[PDB]
Amino acid sequence: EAIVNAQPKCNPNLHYWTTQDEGAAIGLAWIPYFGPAAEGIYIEGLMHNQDGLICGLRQLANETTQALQLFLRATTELRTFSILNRKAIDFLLQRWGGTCHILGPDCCIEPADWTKNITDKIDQIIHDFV
Amino acid sequence: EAIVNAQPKCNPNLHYWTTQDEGAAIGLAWIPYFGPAAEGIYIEGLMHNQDGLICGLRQLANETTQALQLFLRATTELRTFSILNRKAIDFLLQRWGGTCHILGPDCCIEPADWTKNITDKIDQIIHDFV
Amino acid sequence: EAIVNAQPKCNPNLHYWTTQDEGAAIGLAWIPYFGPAAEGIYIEGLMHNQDGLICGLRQLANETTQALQLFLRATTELRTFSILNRKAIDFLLQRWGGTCHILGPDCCIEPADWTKNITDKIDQIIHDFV
Ligand SMILES: *[C@@H]1O[C@H](CO)[C@@H](O[C@@H]2O[C@H](CO)[C@@H](O[C@@H]3O[C@H](CO[C@H]4O[C@H](CO)[C@@H](O)[C@H](O)[C@@H]4O)[C@@H](O)[C@H](O)[C@@H]3O)[C@H](O)[C@H]2NC(C)=O)[C@H](O)[C@H]1NC(C)=O
Ligand SMILES: *[C@@H]1O[C@H](CO)[C@@H](O[C@@H]2O[C@H](CO)[C@@H](O[C@@H]3O[C@H](CO[C@H]4O[C@H](CO)[C@@H](O)[C@H](O)[C@@H]4O)[C@@H](O)[C@H](O)[C@@H]3O)[C@H](O)[C@H]2NC(C)=O)[C@H](O)[C@H]1NC(C)=O
Ligand SMILES: *[C@@H]1O[C@H](CO)[C@@H](O[C@@H]2O[C@H](CO)[C@@H](O[C@@H]3O[C@H](CO[C@H]4O[C@H](CO)[C@@H](O)[C@H](O)[C@@H]4O)[C@@H](O)[C@H](O)[C@@H]3O)[C@H](O)[C@H]2NC(C)=O)[C@H](O)[C@H]1NC(C)=O
Ligand SMILES: CN(C)CCCN1c2ccccc2CCc2ccc(Cl)cc21
Ligand SMILES: CN(C)CCCN1c2ccccc2CCc2ccc(Cl)cc21
Ligand SMILES: CN(C)CCCN1c2ccccc2CCc2ccc(Cl)cc21
Repeated sequence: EAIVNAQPKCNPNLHYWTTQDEGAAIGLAWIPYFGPAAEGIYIEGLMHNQDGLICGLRQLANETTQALQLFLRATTELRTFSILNRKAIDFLLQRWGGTCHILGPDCCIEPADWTKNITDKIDQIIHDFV
Repeated sequence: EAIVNAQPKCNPNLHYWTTQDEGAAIGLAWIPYFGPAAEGIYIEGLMHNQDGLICGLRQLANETTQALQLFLRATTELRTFSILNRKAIDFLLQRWGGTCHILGPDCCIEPADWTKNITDKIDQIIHDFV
Repeated sequence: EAIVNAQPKCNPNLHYWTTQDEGAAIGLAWIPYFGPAAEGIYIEGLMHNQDGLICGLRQLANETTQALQLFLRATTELRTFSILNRKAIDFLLQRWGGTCHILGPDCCIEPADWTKNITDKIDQIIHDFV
């Protein structure tokens, strides 16, 4: 489904913070003893509403809440870190969880450039037929 | 291996409880503040011994214990939530962890309907040969 | 990249300890109540510097530290058990995260023994052509 922002307002710009997990450390800064404290590990950036992605993202986070809260109600884990990894596994299982029937709509195998490996190899034997 | 129930008795019916993780919530019931308490999140059902699955399941849980206890002895995690996700990964790695040699017994790729895409395409060029 | 041990010294032998997760238990030893205490769950072994793997491994662990410490700085998990499982997922996603274009350098599908299934099947119809 498409996402329809139905909020009273939308801040169209996203001034965000996150961590850089693979930081190009300078000298000893990667050593915990010498590195930044908890407050100084963040990077920042600014994103504008190109393609309406910011207003759509606000609505998406909004619409995600019901399913996320129901998932949290059903789990006994106190802190859940595994949602994205489980999504990655389900991505793979949806495509590769069974036999891949080539040309099938649910089999992600492209034999396009391989048919030209053999349709140029029709003149293998039918062209050279002295 | 097949499962042979070797227990003194078997309750052939399984009156079970579980959680519905994607619940079709009614109104505000998905909001933790308004929703059910810990005791009211469960659904119930009843399963009979069709195909002997209940008596087999009791024996399976029984026979699983040794390996499960040895796994728990070797882990340092206090609470283990990852067994099923690891099983899913190993499912994928067993089939897709290496090169898939088509027609091989360990490669789950079916080219059956794709050979008829090219065996009906023998009359491509051998039929139309004026 | 290759690994170049740049340490002051290298102990070329690895006297290691680990756990056997699938232990061939003898009798009741798998039962926690009867089994070994925390100090008696370990197996041991000895590895020599064949192919320079021990000296390389010491350097690898050394060189891994910066990236590992930066990963730990960016996570909010108190104890991280998921690095290897995430590596396995990324292994699969790198090969199977998109459409597999056969003969492509990033598609791990081998049609070698399947082309002989059809190149011996050129004499299907071109040999038997009465
Ligand atoms: C996702 O986005 C939705 C849209 O922004 C959010 O919807 C909000 O949902 C809550 C309920 O969960 C509503 O709060 C209720 O408000 C009503 C109406 O209050 C009105 O009453 C007076 C008198 O009639 C009226 O003059 C005012 O205009 C008030 O607005 C109360 O009766 C309820 O008791 C309850 O307080 C919000 O109104 C509703 N917003 C909108 C714009 O529909 C939703 O909460 C978001 N989800 C998350 C997880 O944040
Ligand atoms: C999986 O299913 C198995 C089968 O139901 C369970 O097997 C049970 O395993 C325990 C040991 O772990 C046994 O308990 C032992 O019982 C013996 C014999 O007691 C008998 O002794 C008197 C006098 O000879 C006899 O008259 C009675 O009939 C008694 O039965 C004791 O000597 C031991 O000290 C120990 O208590 C069970 O007997 C055994 N059951 C069966 C039916 O074989 C197994 O426990 C299940 N696994 C899990 C994890 O639940
Ligand atoms: C991975 O392996 C590397 C190589 O074994 C390790 O490199 C070590 O890194 C630390 C810094 O993190 C260095 O410690 C520094 O030492 C210098 C120099 O001390 C020298 O000074 C006197 C006077 O000049 C000299 O006579 C001596 O020979 C001393 O060696 C100090 O100035 C610093 O303050 C700091 O103490 C090590 O020297 C360095 N070792 C080598 C062999 O380069 C690295 O630590 C390993 N990584 C991990 C995570 O273990
Ligand atoms: C510039 N765009 C091409 C890529 C936008 C990246 N992006 C993203 C990706 C898909 C949909 C919405 C959004 C905008 C939100 C957001 C927030 C954080 C990060 Cl780290 C990326 C991110
Ligand atoms: C009706 N059967 C076709 C499907 C049975 C579902 N099932 C199951 C699946 C494989 C083998 C044994 C069992 C019976 C035990 C059990 C328990 C809970 C649930 Cl949520 C399903 C479940
Ligand atoms: C005998 N070698 C063929 C296999 C070595 C096994 N190995 C290993 C594998 C790849 C590279 C370095 C090392 C040596 C270190 C080490 C440590 C523990 C274990 Cl459990 C295996 C292990």
